[PDB]
Amino acid sequence: DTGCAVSWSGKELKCGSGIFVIDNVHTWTEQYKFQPESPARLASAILNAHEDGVCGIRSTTRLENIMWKQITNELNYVLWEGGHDLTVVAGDVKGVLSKGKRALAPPVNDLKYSWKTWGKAKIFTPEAKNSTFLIDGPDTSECPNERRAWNFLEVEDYGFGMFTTNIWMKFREGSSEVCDHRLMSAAIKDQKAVHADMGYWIESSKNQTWQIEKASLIEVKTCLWPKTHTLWSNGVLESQMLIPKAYAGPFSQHNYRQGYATQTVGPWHLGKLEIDFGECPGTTVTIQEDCDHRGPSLRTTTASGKLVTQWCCRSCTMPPLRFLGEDGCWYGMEIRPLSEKEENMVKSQVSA
Amino acid sequence: DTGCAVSWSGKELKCGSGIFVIDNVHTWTEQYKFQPESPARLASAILNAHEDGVCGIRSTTRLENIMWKQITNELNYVLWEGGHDLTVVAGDVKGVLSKGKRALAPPVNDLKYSWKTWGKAKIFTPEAKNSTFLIDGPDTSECPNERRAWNFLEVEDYGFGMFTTNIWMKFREGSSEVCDHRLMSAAIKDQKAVHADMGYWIESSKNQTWQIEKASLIEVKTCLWPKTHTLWSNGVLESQMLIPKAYAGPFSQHNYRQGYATQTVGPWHLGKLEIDFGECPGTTVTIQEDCDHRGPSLRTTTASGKLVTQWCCRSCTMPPLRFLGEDGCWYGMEIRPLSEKEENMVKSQVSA
Amino acid sequence: DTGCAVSWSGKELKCGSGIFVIDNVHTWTEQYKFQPESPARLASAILNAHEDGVCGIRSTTRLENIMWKQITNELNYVLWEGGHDLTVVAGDVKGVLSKGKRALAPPVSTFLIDGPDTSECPNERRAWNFLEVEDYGFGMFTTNIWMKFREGSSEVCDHRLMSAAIKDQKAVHADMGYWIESSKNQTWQIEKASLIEVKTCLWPKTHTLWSNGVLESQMLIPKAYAGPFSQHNYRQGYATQTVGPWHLGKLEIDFGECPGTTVTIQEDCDHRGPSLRTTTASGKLVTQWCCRSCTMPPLRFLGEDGCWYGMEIRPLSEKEENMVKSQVSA
Amino acid sequence: DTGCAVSWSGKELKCGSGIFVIDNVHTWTEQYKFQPESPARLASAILNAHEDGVCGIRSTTRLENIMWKQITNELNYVLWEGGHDLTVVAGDVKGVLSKGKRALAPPVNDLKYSWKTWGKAKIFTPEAKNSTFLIDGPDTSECPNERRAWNFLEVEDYGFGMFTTNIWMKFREGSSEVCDHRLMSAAIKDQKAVHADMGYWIESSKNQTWQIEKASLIEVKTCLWPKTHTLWSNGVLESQMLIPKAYAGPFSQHNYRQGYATQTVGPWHLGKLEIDFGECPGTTVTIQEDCDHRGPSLRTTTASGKLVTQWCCRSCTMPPLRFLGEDGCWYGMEIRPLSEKEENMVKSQVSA
Amino acid sequence: DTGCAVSWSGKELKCGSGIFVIDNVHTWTEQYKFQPESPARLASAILNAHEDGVCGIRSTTRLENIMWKQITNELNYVLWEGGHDLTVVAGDVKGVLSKGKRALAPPFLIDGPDTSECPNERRAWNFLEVEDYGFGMFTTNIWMKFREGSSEVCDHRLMSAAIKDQKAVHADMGYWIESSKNQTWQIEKASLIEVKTCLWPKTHTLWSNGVLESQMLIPKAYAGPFSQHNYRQGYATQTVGPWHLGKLEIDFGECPGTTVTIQEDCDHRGPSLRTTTASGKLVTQWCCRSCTMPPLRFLGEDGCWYGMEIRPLSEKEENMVKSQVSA
Amino acid sequence: DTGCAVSWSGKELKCGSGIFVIDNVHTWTEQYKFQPESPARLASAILNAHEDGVCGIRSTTRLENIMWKQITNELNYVLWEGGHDLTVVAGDVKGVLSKGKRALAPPFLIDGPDTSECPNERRAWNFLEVEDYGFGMFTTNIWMKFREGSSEVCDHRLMSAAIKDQKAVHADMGYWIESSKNQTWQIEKASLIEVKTCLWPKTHTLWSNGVLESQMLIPKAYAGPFSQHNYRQGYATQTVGPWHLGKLEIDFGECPGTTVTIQEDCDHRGPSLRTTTASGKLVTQWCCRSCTMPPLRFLGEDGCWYGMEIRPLSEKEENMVKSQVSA
Repeated sequence: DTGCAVSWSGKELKCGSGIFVIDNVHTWTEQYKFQPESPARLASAILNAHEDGVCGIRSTTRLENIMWKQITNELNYVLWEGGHDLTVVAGDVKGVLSKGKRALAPPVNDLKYSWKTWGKAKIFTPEAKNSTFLIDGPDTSECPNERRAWNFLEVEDYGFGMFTTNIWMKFREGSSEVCDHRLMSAAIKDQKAVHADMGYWIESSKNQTWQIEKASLIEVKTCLWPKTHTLWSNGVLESQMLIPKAYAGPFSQHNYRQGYATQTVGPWHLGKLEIDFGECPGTTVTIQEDCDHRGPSLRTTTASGKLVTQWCCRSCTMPPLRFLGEDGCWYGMEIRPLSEKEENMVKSQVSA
Repeated sequence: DTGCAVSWSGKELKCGSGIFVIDNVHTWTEQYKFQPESPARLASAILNAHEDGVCGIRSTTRLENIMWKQITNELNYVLWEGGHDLTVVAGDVKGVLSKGKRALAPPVNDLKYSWKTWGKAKIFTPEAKNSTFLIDGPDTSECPNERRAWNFLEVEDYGFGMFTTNIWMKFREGSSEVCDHRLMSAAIKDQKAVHADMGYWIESSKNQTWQIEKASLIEVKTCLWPKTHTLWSNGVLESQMLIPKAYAGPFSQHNYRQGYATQTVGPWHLGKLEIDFGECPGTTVTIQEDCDHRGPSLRTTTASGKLVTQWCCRSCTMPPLRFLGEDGCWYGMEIRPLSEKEENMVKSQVSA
Repeated sequence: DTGCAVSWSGKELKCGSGIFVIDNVHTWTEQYKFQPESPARLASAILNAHEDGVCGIRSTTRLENIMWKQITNELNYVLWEGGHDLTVVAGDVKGVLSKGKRALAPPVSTFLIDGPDTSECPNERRAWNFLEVEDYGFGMFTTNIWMKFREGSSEVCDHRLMSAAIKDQKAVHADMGYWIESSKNQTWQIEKASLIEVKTCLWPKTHTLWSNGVLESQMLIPKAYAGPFSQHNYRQGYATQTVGPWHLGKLEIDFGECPGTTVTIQEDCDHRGPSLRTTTASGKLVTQWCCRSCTMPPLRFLGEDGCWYGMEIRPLSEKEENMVKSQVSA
Repeated sequence: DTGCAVSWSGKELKCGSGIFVIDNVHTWTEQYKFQPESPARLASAILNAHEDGVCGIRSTTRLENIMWKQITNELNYVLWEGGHDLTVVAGDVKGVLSKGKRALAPPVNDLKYSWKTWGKAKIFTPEAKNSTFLIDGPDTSECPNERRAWNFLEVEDYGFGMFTTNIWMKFREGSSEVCDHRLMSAAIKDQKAVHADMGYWIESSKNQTWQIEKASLIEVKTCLWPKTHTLWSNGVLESQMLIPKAYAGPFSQHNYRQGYATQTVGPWHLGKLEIDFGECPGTTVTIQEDCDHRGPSLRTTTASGKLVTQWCCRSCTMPPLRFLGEDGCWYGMEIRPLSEKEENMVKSQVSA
Repeated sequence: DTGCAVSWSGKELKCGSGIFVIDNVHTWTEQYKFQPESPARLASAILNAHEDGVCGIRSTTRLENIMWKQITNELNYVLWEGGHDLTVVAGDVKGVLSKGKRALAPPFLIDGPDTSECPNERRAWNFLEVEDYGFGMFTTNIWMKFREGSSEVCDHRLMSAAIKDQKAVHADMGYWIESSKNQTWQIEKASLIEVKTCLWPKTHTLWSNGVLESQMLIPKAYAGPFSQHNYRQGYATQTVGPWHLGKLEIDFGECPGTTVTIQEDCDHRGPSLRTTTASGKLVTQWCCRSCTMPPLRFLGEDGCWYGMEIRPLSEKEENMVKSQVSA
Repeated sequence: DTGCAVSWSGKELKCGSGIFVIDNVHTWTEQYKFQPESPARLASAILNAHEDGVCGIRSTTRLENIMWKQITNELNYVLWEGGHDLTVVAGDVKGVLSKGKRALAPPFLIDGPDTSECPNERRAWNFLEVEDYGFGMFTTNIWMKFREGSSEVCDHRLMSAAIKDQKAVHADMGYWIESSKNQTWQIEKASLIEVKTCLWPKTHTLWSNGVLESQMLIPKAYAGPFSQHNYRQGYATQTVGPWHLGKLEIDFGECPGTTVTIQEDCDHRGPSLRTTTASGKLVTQWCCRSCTMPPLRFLGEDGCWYGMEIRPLSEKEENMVKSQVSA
């Protein structure tokens, strides 16, 4: 990547060729766009899956959800043109991007269509009912996660441009639990590391030791971070990774904070998050040994709206771990309350 | 690092904030310039080490030898005006930057000198006093490597500018065999990784498999690559690293090529190197199972100057491993000669 | 122009001032908009043209069709106010931008703007190539072009919209809908082409590199389809593709093999003939083709309905009676 | 060339991919620098040519004269240490880059040397012995242009960088009178054309007609402009090219002006030039039918300093053609003075 | 600000670290964009001001007006959801940004033509200030907030000033005042996209001592720098200039076909007059008492105007276009 | 100036046209160099000046002493060419570039120590002036000439001053004064490669109104800007600071291994003292009467000093290191 850049301190201007790992969470421009295979191939794959027994699709990233919500009308029109009963319904992402257990195989015997691009102001075919293919949406029991397709698309090549850039997708050749590696990055220089993809930005630095310092999560995935794109992958213990392994956290020793264990019962149900180390406004945390053990992460403000003032921690390190959700301010699993009572506050909706 | 860059394919232009890992072997500008502590501190440390029993100094990087060569005169002037019976001789680096077994400790009660910076009107002291403190040079027996200092400097901040930038060094608090981590970097994005350094530039890519593809070494160090700056460093066998662990090769699985093992007896005595996979001009390599076992690396040109045309490997992979130096073109340990009486060829001077 | 650019190899970053010929087929932004003179002058012009025999017009560029589609509504209110009994009918483009033999004049029972081939309004009574640029807005996030009437009849494409550049070992003949690339690998020959449309006007020779000693029976893109009159518009072993898949509209000329197909060089093959698709009407892929005296990799057209080969490549393990041939005038 | 550029009017910004032709004549600092093959090969070629009769070298561009002047010392070193006697002297350039009739073929053997680069192992080489190989210099008669090499180098590839980039040269395989096509450019957009070069920048434009409007020469070559890099090269008469064919003028109809013809006897002996269409300071030109015929170009000011004020042209069109050299302001071949006569004023030394 | 720049002469490319003052008046694109605080607070504040006895607000800069026009619909929607009887109308601006006398407090015609139903004495003005700057390259966002107190001074986080060799400039989001030294330090040109009425802060002013509020060409009332660079030889303050136009372009020169001569007997100082009469007759002979050439030349939507000292000698005051502002 | 630059926060990249004030103390390139008017003219000026009764000159800028040392030998050779009984030596200056009370009229010790044979009372000073710049990227020349008359003001063609948002700067080729706002405008840093004595012109000074000469942290006598940005809370003018060092570095922090506390029963205001004794022992306890933290600190060549308002607590001032200027 030929170009120029200024250092972190602003004292240098170095030009050359190498690898530039850019923040795509605070993206300076318009976001990437996912473009699918074709109206004919996707319809054939969906029809074959419905023949097999798959009742829907569960997305992997928010960009894929945008693509699915975008191509739904054309998919429905293509399905209606074949004179067979099936309806595709596209929902919204609410919380953690859950995972299915099925997949869409590359369809042989492609259907009949005349176009290869997307979008020509089609007609809204009336819902034929009696057969639906739910995409995303709320967690129901008629189409559980055990019969949904998940993690079957992958990058085939990037596009061109400066503001609007397209990414072209295609089906996978197998079933994998690992995240798509062509959307991910990792970099280290001097005393600053980073793990980045389209929806994660985990920043790490050295101050007498290497540990995580920031994390901006505009989505919560469930696939695995590939180890080919991970710094310092040796000797990693799964009980030490701050961002859990189950939520696409790097299998790295840069993903670590001293005094804290894995945050499995954090406020992951929010979706967008902001991991930072500090104190929520109006609260004080003190390290005292006469404290309770770990438990679900709690919000500083009760459902009524009263702010709890005093919190105590047993063996963590200041400043305390703090999550910035949309509704309020949360603490980690090691920071317990002593001002108010635990039974009268909001805890993490995630299952223990 | 805030800046802009044009991607590898040259069809995009992305601007933002992140980490830009730049090739420093091909600088585009002037090289970095090491700047030592002070004429008073260095002379005191050298005198204390000489009293303790340290005989000389071995450079860790080719950028440190230049600093020693430019500060030798001021060191000698300080020692002479302090009335001390010692002289400092600065040699040159030829071959591998060998490893010493001692270090210079930080000094207390520094010497006396006029200024703090480097460069003032001085005089040339006579080469005398019958006591020499050798810096680098050829391998001798009056000053063996068992009594030499090595790896006792580290970065404490950077300079400013675009063409010429200074790096200010200090003294290590302890002793370590690991390379200084403030001069190193590593990055990965999409399907291209890199392990950069002041004199190392290892490139890797994915074509059905992650394996090394290029390496430009303008020096051959002997410290260890820190594992905090390594990608994919789990499940690594030391028998498979193409660049050996003893020559500051990354402890990674991107440091790997299929069909080859660790190249312990390569042409490392050259210094400058260019590792790439291909054919030396005018030769050919073919797969045969009657070939003999791997041995020391051999050159395609004999001592007289004639060319060897027929080569064969046992179970290697094509294209073959090829070392390029100032002498000529070399092959890896697996490729063997088939036409020119191996007992009459130039072999690597690395101890077997 | 003044700015910086990273070279093709990506090893240099050169800044300065000069001329920067940019790909406009892949715009990096939104496409240009043609802005006509005024709602009243066009109505008078079309009324006068209909008075003396002109029954319709043909667009010269795909942008002019968009302009006409946008403007037809306002050109009618007035055209039915004044009491004149005439209504202009719009239309779309499918295939090549065919040629006309008439032209509108500056101002002092239907009119068809583009459409399919109809005997009611033949092309010989249709205006064509009468609009030209008067200035630009050439920037980011929005662009507009102001058009005006042409004075005399001409068969030459409007030169304000065209470009051409050569540096080192790479040439290019750019346009609003054309992008022809040339390169030197032991010789100068065409390398790529990205036709987002197909025109019928002539490429002006003021915007052409290497215009001397050119034979019309060697130009890969025929001069009847706005192909440059250049020796960079040439591939070794091939002649002018007078009969190709031009009926598609969008094309992409490149050299290679369509997936699941192989081409060899044997002399026991049928002679040069119309271009054929790789899939029959049923949809069965043909996997054996041969060429008489062509060169590899073979010429290949990539339309929206499949993959095609040039006139110099014919099938051997299949009969052309069951193949789809190019629907152009042979 | 992916990048961004500000439009001619300065009110717009456009980014994209294409070809960016840069003015190398007025470009702040020098942007390109020639690099020869190797000290051994050039000396061997010089000996092989001297063994056949070639007694010198003429430069094709002014960026090659600098290279010769900067490498004329290691050549002497190699020749002296080889044992044979031959001295190489590198002169300067005056006026037009005249044309030679010989060339240097690539050597079949080579002379022994221990360096593949330039800038080492030189003392003074105090050996001439009247065996001189004159490079450039003045027009002498001991070694005339009939026995002197010219136009034997061509570009191998370009270097890397941002401000100064190396161009790697090599020996041509066959003789040719055409300039090296790999250093040239040409571009047209809307109504602005240009024919660029390393020392040429010829501009054209349309105002009711396509004709030349401005030229800027920092050297006067004598090779031929290749027609592969020439816009509108059909139906061209050699009698109307404003810049003659013998001086590397494009064989184009953009190299044209109304009312003028080829300027074969213009002030081409000055070297640098600035062709413009206007009036020299304080001078008047009119069109008269009784003016004399064509004639050589003349300066406005006599050697004493007498500024002629009355001029006339028989068929030219205003503004008149003028040359802005170092000494003063000149006119074209079709402008004659009404005052004085062509007997007490300076003509152009170029003549037939 | 680390970066590179090419000098005025065009011959030098100097790179370094320091402060880069950039012309926001003449830009490639829209360089900044105001961003309000929140639709909730911005409705409670408006409601509380309504029961406080105000009937609208006057914009301070031509970006605050755009922000109000862009968020007025959401403000109306929130207020209507709150169950109230208030309706906010986001009007336009006609020339000068006249100042209000009230303010909005932290926890309804906006702009528009002057109406006696809602006078300026019962209206708010200059209550928004910068909180932070956004990231980006072309569309940087600026975050607004409320002021605890009240002041007549402009917001100082949107203003600049610079001097180097002999070239000064006083710049902000809508002003670009230039100066230079030609045997004297005096103004050279200006480019006012808008016309404000707040005070230019003295912390962002060069050469702020020994300044009399009768020689500044741009008056103290219209946000003119309190500087000696805001000065021209022979002139005085242009309090009755064509400030009603809005956009302006101050320059020194001669409009086509006109001539100014210096005589003592000429008419005394008065309001500005346009070069063309109401019908369109072009006056081609003017005069001045003690002016220095080139004369004050305002350029806007009306073609040309002249300063308060360039009077017509071949024309009478009976039929001329005069400056709208009254003294 | 046209180019691009990243902001101080490093989160935005702005391009456009304006004025770029670049730090020249940290040049990013080679240092500037002066060029004399004419080798022959200087000799005639020296001849008729020493005939007029001046015993040399005093350099005002460290970039002028370089030129004098460069051309002293050629000037002396020119003097000898005519057989003139005069000798010139170009010495070195360390510390303050003290002021001379004479001038060098257009058509003999240079610098050095405080020689009693040629006092500053009859030595020329401040008689050059820039007339052109030229071109160049890695190296640029400066063409100097002679000044027409007496003037105790530094040459203004070498200076700069800029402000933007909440960060000002006062710069020339030997000074780099930085200012900022954190609840108030006060000086935060300073880089002095030299110590001059001419006056900073007020044409290149931000916020020059209502300035008391006793509050300027960098005194008026040492080319301190006549500005309210040249001010720190809780201090006064540092007239007796360590100005003899030559190169200084004004910063607000703590010298290594030392502490400061605020106590009411503290000594009065006097000369500056170093953290190390005359022998080398370190003082680790200081107190101030009314200072604000962090304390003033001059990071000089030979150590780490404190301001005139800071007094030791665990050491006696009778035997310490004390400033050598007007003590």
